[PDB]
Amino acid sequence: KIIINLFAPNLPGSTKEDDLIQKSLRDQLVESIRNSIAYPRNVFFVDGTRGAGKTTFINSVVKSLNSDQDDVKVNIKCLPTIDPTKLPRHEPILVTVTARLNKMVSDKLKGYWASNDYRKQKEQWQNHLAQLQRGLHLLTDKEYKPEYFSDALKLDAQLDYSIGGQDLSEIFEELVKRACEILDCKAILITFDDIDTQFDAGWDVLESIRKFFNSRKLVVVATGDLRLYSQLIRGKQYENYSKTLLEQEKESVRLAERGYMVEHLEQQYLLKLFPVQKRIQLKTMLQLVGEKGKAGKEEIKVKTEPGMQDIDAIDVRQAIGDAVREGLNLREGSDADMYVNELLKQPVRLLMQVLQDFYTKKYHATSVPNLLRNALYGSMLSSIYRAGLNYEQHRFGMDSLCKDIFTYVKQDRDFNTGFYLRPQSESEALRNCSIYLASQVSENCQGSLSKFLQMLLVGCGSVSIFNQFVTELARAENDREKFEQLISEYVAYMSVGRIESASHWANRCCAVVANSPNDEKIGVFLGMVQLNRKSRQHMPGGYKKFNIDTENGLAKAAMASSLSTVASNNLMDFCSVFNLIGAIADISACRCERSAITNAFNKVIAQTTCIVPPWSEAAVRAEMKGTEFSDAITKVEQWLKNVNEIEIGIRPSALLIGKVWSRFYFNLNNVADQHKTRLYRNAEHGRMASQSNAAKIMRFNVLAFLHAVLVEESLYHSVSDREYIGEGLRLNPVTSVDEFEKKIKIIGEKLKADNKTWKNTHPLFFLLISCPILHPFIFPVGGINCSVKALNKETSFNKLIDEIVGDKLLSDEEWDYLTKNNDQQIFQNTITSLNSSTIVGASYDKDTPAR
Amino acid sequence: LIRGKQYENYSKTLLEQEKESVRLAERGYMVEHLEQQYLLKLFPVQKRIQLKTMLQLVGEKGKAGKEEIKVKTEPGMQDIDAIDVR
RNA sequence: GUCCAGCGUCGCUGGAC
Repeated sequence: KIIINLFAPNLPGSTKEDDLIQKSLRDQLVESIRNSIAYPRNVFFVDGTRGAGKTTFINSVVKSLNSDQDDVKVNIKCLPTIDPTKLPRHEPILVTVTARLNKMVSDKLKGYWASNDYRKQKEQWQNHLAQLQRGLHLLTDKEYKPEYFSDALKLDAQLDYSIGGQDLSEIFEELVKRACEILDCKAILITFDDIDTQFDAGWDVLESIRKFFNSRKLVVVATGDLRLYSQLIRGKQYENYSKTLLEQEKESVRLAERGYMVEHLEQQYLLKLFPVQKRIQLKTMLQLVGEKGKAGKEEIKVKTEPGMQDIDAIDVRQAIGDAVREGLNLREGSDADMYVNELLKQPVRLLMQVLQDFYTKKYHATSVPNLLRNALYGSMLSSIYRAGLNYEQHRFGMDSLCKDIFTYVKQDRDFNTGFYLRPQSESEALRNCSIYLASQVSENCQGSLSKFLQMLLVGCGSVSIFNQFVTELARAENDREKFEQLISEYVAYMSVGRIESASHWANRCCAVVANSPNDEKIGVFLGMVQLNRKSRQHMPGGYKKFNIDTENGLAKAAMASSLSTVASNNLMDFCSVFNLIGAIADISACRCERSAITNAFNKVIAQTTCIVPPWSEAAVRAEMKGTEFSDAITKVEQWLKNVNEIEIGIRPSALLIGKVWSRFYFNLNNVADQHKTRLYRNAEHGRMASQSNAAKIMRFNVLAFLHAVLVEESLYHSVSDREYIGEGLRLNPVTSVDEFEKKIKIIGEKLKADNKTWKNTHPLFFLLISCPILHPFIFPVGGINCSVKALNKETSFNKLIDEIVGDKLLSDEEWDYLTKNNDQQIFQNTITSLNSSTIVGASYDKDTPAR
Repeated sequence: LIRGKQYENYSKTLLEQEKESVRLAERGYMVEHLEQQYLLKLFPVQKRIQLKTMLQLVGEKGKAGKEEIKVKTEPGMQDIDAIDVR
């Protein structure tokens, strides 16, 4: 039972408290040390990596042994911590230890009160030091000398050594025995430090430990990394061979036992120095408590608000869940447990700092993700700098975010799920940067619609489209130089990371995917259809060129804003769904009066020309060759009026867009293949399921998009806390509007019983479903199925769509005419041209097959 | 400079034997790990300052750069006559 | 509508009456 606060009078950095939280670990370590000297190989290890707070722990046990209350006769006296790296080179460790040991004894010798005792010990203690210095010459010599033999036979006076000779190990052994008598203790503790700076500084430490610190009165604790300590031993074993033998016997079979013999020698060496039962590892707070369904052996309590009682504080696991869930607009479950699971594996020193920063600013501030990014920026700037992301403190924006998303997935080399930002990588340098990225997407996209579509259309989509062309060109693993160069051209072509318009990104996205024709070379691609620009010679039915001038009213304003002219070796005309999302994302950010949206609306409806990407054949020859709208404008201006109220309450999350596009990509991909096989000479006007048309494929792409946002928003968008879908299964519309009508009706009933509307909760779908631009696309002249079994499903669907928007969209005269089977009126809200437009590559002369 | 100094600590005799692709790549990461830790420990990340080049000072013709520089092409040339570096 | 002309491995595009 322990509680840790965040507000303290000293304003302590990182809020580590006093002696941290590892009291149970420390007391177990202290007892083992104390029990180890109850004899009537004291080498310990403290595992750690990447500065995980090892130095604080070793100091903590020092203050718990040099500040004892003299409770028990057995006592520990700790020398000051020795740092091999900072130690001056060409100085034996035994000399440094004795020098530091001298200060403790000499100061305690000065502290006596009995004059007779002080004079007796000083004479004897000073005698042992004079004995050691005589033998210190024997420790660092390059040659023997025959006059050292006389000193080897010099028998000790007033001292009895069981073995003759010099035996410098014995001289130090009797020196430490006296030092304990003066200090009245029973054991001496020597604390070493890391060697992560100087790799080879530890070889003198290892040799000294096994040579001179092997006795009963001495106990040594050493911290470090066993990788660093193992390559030293293995390397020094190879330097112990005859050099000539290593040049003659290298027949690859004699060498087989050369490597084996070194490892066997090295493995036994490590066990002798550091026994396995004397190794201690620090525990992160996750393995103490936090895993669901298990009662952890310890409980950690955290108080956030200033000055609460030690009884009403919140649990550590929930001290972060409330921060993460609402700081990233997550709700609960497998989506938010992963983020809080990874954060609990981090060192206790680091996490308590960011918790202190977030909670301190939260209480004083009374955007929440803005407080989560700033708190995390000042605690994980190391990994951002190492990972090559944008470590700028300020100068932020959406354009700079697109590269961050793209430059992160490339390092993770996983393009399928890169735009999920879920920390599943196997490197600790990247698992701490996804959290920072997931915080920025929440902050930037919270409370806007244009800022939501732009990041989805540009940042989120580029990781998926590029995966369709990596497999073909510049295979990754075969050659890194060409693969890395292709990415540089790709990111600089469509200007990922510095955008001029989301619509402009659509005018260039069409060309990038147009360069992958299938076997049949039909003019249909993923999310678009290729339209003829020149009239053909023969027309089997009522087919003709597009003739944009046929359309009128707002329907014409929906065609001009959906056409792109790719300038290949021969001019190509396209109609794409991606241009619509770009068109919406542009006008949705004017936020001004009518006068501004007279030009803002005008600029969206303009002919644009884009160049084939450089990584294509026609990159060189293409260069050589190369007021009725006032009513429509008025219709749009009302939409901007009631967007802003809904616009404020939107709160997207990182996982929401990841699931919006994943369903959007799969559904839109699955539309093209079904609608490309079934198209015949008399297949116009539809009226069944097999018959298809240019309008039908066009209308069905956007309907395949609104279904994607509808399903995911009610399940992941954070305004609500429950799913209004039920406990069934869900699919996507592929040829029928059935699945887009069944789901919307269920929400209409299961939500009406709870006394709520479509804008207080589940707001985003309401804005998309009700917009003047997309309205003509939903119900065109030739894309309506006409069958008695399925007319009612679409007829009921018209009212359901009308119910959500709350306004009439199709007059009964026009609605009947579209569904009339019979074969001069004017339409200003629906299109009449794509009913019989010409499709590129139509090579199916057979007609509709009966049965 | 640092990475060159870290290789010196490895015993020379160790580097002729055990030259296998798997072994060479094992120490190649470890040295680069000591490279970044030592460098980050010495100079903290939250204090390094990158000096802006001529581009960020000026910026693009249509974009906005947070400075303004004018040059001289005449002795005693009036400051009004000075023109942008572009 | 027919013609001239142009690009691609017939398909596609440009111009005029």
